[PDB]
Amino acid sequence: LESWRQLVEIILTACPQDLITEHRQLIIRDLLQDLHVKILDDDELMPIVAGAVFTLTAHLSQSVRTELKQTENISAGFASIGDSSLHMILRNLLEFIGFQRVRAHLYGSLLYYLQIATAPEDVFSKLQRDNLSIFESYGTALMEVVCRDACDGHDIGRMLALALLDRIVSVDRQQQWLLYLSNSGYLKVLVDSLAEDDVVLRNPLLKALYIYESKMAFLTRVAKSGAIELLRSGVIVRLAQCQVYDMRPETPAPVERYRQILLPALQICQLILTSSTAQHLQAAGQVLQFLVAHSDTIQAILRSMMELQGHIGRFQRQCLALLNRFGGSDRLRQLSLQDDSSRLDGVSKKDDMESLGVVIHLLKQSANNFFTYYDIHRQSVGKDEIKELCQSEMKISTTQKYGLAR
Repeated sequence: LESWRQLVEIILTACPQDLITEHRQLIIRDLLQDLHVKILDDDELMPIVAGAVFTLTAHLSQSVRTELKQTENISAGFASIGDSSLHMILRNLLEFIGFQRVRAHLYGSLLYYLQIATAPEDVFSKLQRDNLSIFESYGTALMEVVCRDACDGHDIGRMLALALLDRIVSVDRQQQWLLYLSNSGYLKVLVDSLAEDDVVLRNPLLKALYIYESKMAFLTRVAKSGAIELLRSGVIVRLAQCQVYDMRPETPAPVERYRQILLPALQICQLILTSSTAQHLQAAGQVLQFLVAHSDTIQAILRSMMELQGHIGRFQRQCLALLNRFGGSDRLRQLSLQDDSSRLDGVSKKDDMESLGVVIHLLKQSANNFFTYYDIHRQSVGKDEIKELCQSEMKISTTQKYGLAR
C-alpha cells in the first residue's frame, strides 16, 4: 500500500506538471472522494492523510490561481461544490485527529480562505460564516489541541499550527476565538511563543515558507490599519526581545536581521496601542515609555528629499512620531503599487491569450501629485505636531500654528 500511494503521489505530481485544468480538478475531486471515505472511517494512515492534504493544496492552490486569473457561470458552480466537499473533508480530518499533517492542511485551508476574502464576495462571506459554523461543530477541544501543537517538539507541526491560528482569527466575525485563546492561556504561552517565532526564524518546506509570507503580509496589514488580552500578559516584556535584538545588531547580516525583527515588533506594538486607547487611554503612557528608547536602529527601520530630511531631523532625538509620518508619505507616493498590480494583470491576460492603461495612468497621476505635495512638505520643512504630520501625509495656517507650537 505505501508503494501504491507513493506511486499515486508521484503520478499526481506528473499530472500537475502536465496541467501546468478542468480534468485535473476532476481527478482531484475523485481523489478526495476516495480519500474522504477512508479518512472518516479510520484513524502510516496519518502520513497518507498528510500526503492527501498536500495534494489538495497543490490542486486547491492551482484552482485558486485559476479563479484569480478569471465557461464563466459554470466554473463558479464547480468551484463552490468543490469547496463544499473540501469543508466536509476538513470536518472529518478534525474528528479523525497525523496532527501535524492536519495542522499543515488546515493552515493551507486558512490561507485559501484568506485568498478568497458582488456575488463572489457574497459567496466568500457566506463561506466564512459557514466555516465558523463548521468550527463550532468541532467545539472547544480543537482549539486547545491547536494551541498545544504550537509549542511542541515537532518543528513542522508547530509551524502549521501557528499558521492555522492566523486563518481562524482572520475568518472569524464574532470574536469568540480570541476569547477562547485568552481562556486557554495561549497568549501567555505566546509571550514566550513570539519569542519562539523568533527562535523559529532562528533555527513541506515551501509550504511553511508560504505560510510565513502570509503571516508577514497579515502583520503588515495590521500595521497599516485582542489588544487588551495581549497587553494584559506583558507586551512590554515581549518587546524587550526586540530591544535585545537591536542590541545584538549594534554589537552585519545578523544585526540587520535583529533590526528587522525590532521593526516587526514595533508595528505590532503600535497596532496594540491604537486599538486600546478608546477604553484604555493610559496605554498612551506606555507608547511614550520604553517603546522608542532606541537610536539609529529605529531610524533605519522607519525608513526601510524634504520629507527624508524631516524624518532624519525627527530621528535625531525628540520623538519617533515624525518617522511614521514619513513612512505613510512614502506609501502614499508608492501609487505604482496599484500600477504594478495592473501591469501584473495585463501580463496574466497576455498569458491567458497565449490593458495596462489604467495602471500607467494611475502611476503617472500619483507621480504628479507626489512631487507637488512633496515639495509642499519641503516648504513645510523649511519653516498636535503628530496630527499635523498625519494631515500632511494625507497648509501654511496649520504650519504657522505648528511652528508656534513646536
